[PDB]
Amino acid sequence: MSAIKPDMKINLRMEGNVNGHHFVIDGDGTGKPFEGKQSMDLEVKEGGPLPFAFDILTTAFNRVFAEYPDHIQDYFKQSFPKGYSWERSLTFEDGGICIARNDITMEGDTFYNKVRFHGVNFPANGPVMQKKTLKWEPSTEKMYVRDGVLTGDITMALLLEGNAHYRCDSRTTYKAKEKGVKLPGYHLVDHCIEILSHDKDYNKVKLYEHAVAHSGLPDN
Amino acid sequence: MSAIKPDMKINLRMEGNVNGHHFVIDGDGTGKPFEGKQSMDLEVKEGGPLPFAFDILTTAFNRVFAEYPDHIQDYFKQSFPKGYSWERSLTFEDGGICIARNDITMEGDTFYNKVRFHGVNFPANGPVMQKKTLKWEPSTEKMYVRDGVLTGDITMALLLEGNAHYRCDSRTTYKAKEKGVKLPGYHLVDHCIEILSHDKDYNKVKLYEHAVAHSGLPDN
Amino acid sequence: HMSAIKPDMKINLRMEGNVNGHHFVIDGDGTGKPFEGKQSMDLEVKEGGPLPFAFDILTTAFNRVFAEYPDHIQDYFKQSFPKGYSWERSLTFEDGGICIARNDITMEGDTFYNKVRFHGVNFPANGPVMQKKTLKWEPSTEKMYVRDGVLTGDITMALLLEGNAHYRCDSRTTYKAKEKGVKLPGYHLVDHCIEILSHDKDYNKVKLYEHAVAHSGLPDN
Amino acid sequence: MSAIKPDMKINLRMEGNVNGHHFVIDGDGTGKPFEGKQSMDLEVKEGGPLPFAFDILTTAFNRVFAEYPDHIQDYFKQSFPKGYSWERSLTFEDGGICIARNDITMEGDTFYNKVRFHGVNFPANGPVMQKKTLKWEPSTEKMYVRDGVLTGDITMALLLEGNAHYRCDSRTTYKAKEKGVKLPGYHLVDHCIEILSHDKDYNKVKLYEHAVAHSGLPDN
Ligand SMILES: O=S([O-])[O-]
Ligand SMILES: O=S([O-])[O-]
Ligand SMILES: O=S([O-])[O-]
Ligand SMILES: O=S([O-])[O-]
Repeated sequence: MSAIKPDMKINLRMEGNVNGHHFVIDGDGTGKPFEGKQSMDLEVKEGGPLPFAFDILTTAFNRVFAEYPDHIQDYFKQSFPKGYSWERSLTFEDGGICIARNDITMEGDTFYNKVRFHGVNFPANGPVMQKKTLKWEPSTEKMYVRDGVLTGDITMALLLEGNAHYRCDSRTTYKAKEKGVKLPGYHLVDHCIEILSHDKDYNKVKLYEHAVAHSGLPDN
Repeated sequence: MSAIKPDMKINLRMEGNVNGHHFVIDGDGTGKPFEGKQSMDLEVKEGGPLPFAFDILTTAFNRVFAEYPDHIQDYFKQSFPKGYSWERSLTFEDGGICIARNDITMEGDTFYNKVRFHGVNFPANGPVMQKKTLKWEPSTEKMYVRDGVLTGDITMALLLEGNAHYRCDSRTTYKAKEKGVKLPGYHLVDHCIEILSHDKDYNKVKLYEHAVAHSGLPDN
Repeated sequence: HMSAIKPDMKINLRMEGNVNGHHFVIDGDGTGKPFEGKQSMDLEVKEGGPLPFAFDILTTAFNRVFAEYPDHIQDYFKQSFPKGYSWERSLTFEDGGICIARNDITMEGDTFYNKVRFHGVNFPANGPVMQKKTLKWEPSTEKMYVRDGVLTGDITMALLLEGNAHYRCDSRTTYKAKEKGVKLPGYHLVDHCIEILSHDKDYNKVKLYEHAVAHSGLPDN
Repeated sequence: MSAIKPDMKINLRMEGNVNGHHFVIDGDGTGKPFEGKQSMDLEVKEGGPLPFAFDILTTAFNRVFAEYPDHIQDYFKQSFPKGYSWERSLTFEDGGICIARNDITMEGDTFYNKVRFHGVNFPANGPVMQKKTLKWEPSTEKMYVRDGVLTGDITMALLLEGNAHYRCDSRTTYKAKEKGVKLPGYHLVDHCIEILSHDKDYNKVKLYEHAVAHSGLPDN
């Protein structure tokens, strides 16, 4: 009491537009906030089949699901029950640019996610519009405070078919709903994200993430 | 050929969300497509007073309004009567990122503009959230083709209080609705945009743009 | 004060640099008309020739004194003389190539002297620079403004490539007068066009030309 | 008969120019390649006292010093005895940009390093020219292949006095001298780097780095 339980449910609704293509996607899942693990079943409700790589959406589908050790302030679990919100930009190396936001709330044992995602300027023959991506490689998010706001920057990479990589820089700004939530010091958060399964058109996808916060070398 | 008249009316509808603040803005104006001039009266219908600098929105409020000389293919006038659409990213120097789009159609003597605008990651004490902007400086858009699509990049700058400047890079991708509209060669488009007047909170704004296409030195 | 800049000036230039780990030295001798914003220069690779990279990436490094300034815009560059000024520049190419360059500019009599350095890193082996697939810079427009108390010019640039694709490069130059008391200009634009008029097969010898004109943008330009 | 020995020496010379200020700096160190730990004593031979934050130079003062696990190809240890070279760009958030190069060779138990470092466009009032930096935060370098070349991208941050942070993006390209050195798959390398001690003007500096390669979650 102690808002967050060892096992939580996850309800998510994303709406968005990439390349002028509108879509709506519902998510239903479960996770273990204290182990930093979560899974979700996603369903394209409108806009299917998506004309673009589903992978660009997957980080938009909650840093509550991250294992924080005792020596690092856990801004995210501290933000409940009132919750918090985040904004993000994704800057892909070929000019594709996405913005996204999620307003995260909690009712009982369930997190609710209102997610918006917009992508512009993706080249027609790029790996995104040609759906040539395989997965995100595991990443490390750098967490720091800027102008009063917890900020996470990430150098990300999509593995492509033919074993090339496709670079994307992510900046996320995280804001507790409640006044006064103490900001953490600089720290790192390892991520790995995986589409465990999906149908042909990616109208149905099962997503998994694992995340662990740490202080970097040599204290990790 | 185009059915674009020397004098046209402009109907505009924008919806958007900056920093989590949703808004709706209507525009009604008139322009001279062949003189590359237009003006518009904008009214904030929802979300007023805006908590952010109105200037960030104004380039989203149609390159049909640009004087094109004979020796340069005019992709925009050649796109009608069927019309065209664009997507844009605005990358501000302090991490603020916006995306925008506009679907442009024509019915008789009126252009219709369905515009969307999203902005994320603006710092609380930056010139945008603190409304320290004065105007966009006159600019020059660099037009070229990339992956089969007409693309415009601009080095933009907002004049700020005290005559400092706040930099923003714009990339716009332009796509004619009808197939096989001939793409132009590399060229430049000069722009100047100005808020001619506005009320205290910028719920009401009169906007003007002048744009002229040219080939650069030594010609221009 | 009187600039001591004549309508017809000589240009002496010395570049040294390193791109992709390849060292080079290039000399330049040219002439120009500061008030007309036009200049031409004959360049000769003295060391490291033949260059294994596109000569074009070097050409903007080969002096905003050579820009026609109208009377209503403060001319920081001509006012920097006789003492002179220096600039530093970053070039950020869309495929990861990054160059930095500097020029220290002085004047003796009818001649500008230029000590130029140029370093480029992270150009991919099969990109248009290492493969020498560039044709020219397209005409550009430099945005001039005071940033952190220093006149700065930002530019969206584009190299035409063979196959008529374009290759994007963003430029930022910082310009600093050597002498105190040089008035800073308000925001303005400088149109450029730069052209290799001729070259020998390996670009060991190159004739370069530039035309530049400052203006206030629309609606009065 | 291995080229890499458990305890090795490091001889280094850097020459460079930041904001027009020329400098020469010699380094003499020792390290343990297999444990990814090294220390070096640096001495400014020319250009002291440096007018800029010594911290911008420290990553330029060899990925052979990284603990590589068996399941990740170790490109750097495989590059000896002949050696390898790297080029780097450092893009700071306020427009300061640096490039650096190191040509690394080996004789007996000693690595030799020919290092060059050039920085431009640092603002006079910024934390580099004001010497307001305290340290690099621990980081994670993302290693991947692009156009045949091992490439490392890093989201870096300098902690500043007052506990603000100053962001810098690093790209390094690494090239074995010898033909036929096998490229590794995608992986991460954790770093931490620390000035253990220095005299008042940073004419003398003792530097330490620890680095460890890993596969990220869930392995790590
Ligand atoms: O937790 S990872 O295997 O997507
Ligand atoms: O089109 S300009 O005169 O604001
Ligand atoms: O005057 S320009 O075509 O070098
Ligand atoms: O080199 S590490 O101990 O910050």
